[PDB]
Amino acid sequence: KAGCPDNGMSEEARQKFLEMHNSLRSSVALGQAKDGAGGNAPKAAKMKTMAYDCEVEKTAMNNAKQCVFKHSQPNQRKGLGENIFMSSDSGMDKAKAAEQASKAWFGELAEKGVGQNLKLTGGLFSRGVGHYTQMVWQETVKLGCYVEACSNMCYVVCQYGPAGNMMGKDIYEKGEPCSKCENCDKEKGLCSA
Ligand SMILES: [Zn+2]
Repeated sequence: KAGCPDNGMSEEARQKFLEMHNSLRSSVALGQAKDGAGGNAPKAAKMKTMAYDCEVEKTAMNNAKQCVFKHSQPNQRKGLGENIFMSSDSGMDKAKAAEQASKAWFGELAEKGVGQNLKLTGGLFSRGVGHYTQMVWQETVKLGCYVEACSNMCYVVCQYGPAGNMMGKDIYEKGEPCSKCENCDKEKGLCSA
């Protein structure tokens, strides 16, 4: 969560990023997340808790500080996934940007729909739900993000340790919350190491 350098990113913003991610992963794991394809997203049997990672934030920073809205190429973030977001409000509070970015990515579920088949098929990936799927990717347990105030945008980049969005793999295992992990509160649905 912390022990990160004084590099332009604030503790408040890191906190918000992590809290939003774990909170939203919990909502999904508990069967409480509204799915645009109908009903709610399926309950998750072993949705893993995320931790904040300063090293992942550094590579997210490398993208953000370029002030060009685009995905970085894989080898500029070796082994990591990535979500990107922008707002025209360039001087936005960094925690506010974290909240807005996290909501925009997660919103893909409610807006575009995913459905009850969580295998990441070519069909599913091409529908543009890939920011959401990375946020709730079961095996992704490291989060690191950077918010950069650019000339004409606030630019937010999050990166994700173990990369998610592996084609042909399930986003997460379906089952009752905590049913396939030990360190997990049935009312939260998040598995700790
Ligand atoms: Zn994207």
